[PDB]
Amino acid sequence: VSLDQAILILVVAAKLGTTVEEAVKRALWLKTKLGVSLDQALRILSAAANTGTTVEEAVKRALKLKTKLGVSLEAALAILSAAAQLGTTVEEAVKRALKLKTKLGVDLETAALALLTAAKLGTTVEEAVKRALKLKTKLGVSLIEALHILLTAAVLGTTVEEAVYRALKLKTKLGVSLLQAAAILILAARLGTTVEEAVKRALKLKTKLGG
Ligand code: HEM
Repeated sequence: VSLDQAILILVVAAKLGTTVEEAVKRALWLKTKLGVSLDQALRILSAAANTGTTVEEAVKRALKLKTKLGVSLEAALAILSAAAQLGTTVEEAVKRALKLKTKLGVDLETAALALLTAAKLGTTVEEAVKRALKLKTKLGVSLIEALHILLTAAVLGTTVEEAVYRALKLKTKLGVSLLQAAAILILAARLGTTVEEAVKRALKLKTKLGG
């Protein structure tokens, strides 16, 4: 596994409340039974947690949405997640996502990520997008990267500026990417532990899984 995948396995284990070995085995099971990538399997597990449904129910609803709309599995899972976080129906979340996709000129997955991030941050999606675009221009990151920083703030419970501070510090101290730094910070929060412990666990899992 890559460092990204190792971190995400641990995040989704924490989100589902399973053991780490159980998360790994669920991800490989989804790969085999559905023919999806590891990343897609992890997105399925994450969306199951985001929506409070069983993995089976999340897959059923995602495949239905993906087919009805003709969108990516990734986009469908993000929309399901946004609907649950917003406390609304899938149809309502789709309407919001299509509006945003049109206004910004982004793809549906990005729009859904923005809706999810804003709901978790406790802000309107216009305010979240404004802050993300400020990060994009000032830091030279992508919109997707900026939204993950907002998501980090949302999970950690800090201002965006503070999440930026912490992620850039980790980036420089560890030589990781910005997305890796965000994800480690999220992991440490979801584990109730130090960043040092989170990093240690990600590296040990990666070694246990082959390096
Ligand atoms: C650049 C392309 C990427 C895209 C389009 C993308 C998309 C997404 C989307 C749609 C979500 C929300 C869905 C969910 O909660 O299940 C998400 C959440 C997240 N992503 Fe990404 N992502 C990308 C890269 C990465 C990378 C490289 C990492 C790690 C190194 C990462 C780590 C995370 C984490 C930790 C979450 C939050 C999970 C949680 O709730 O704790 N993402 N991403």
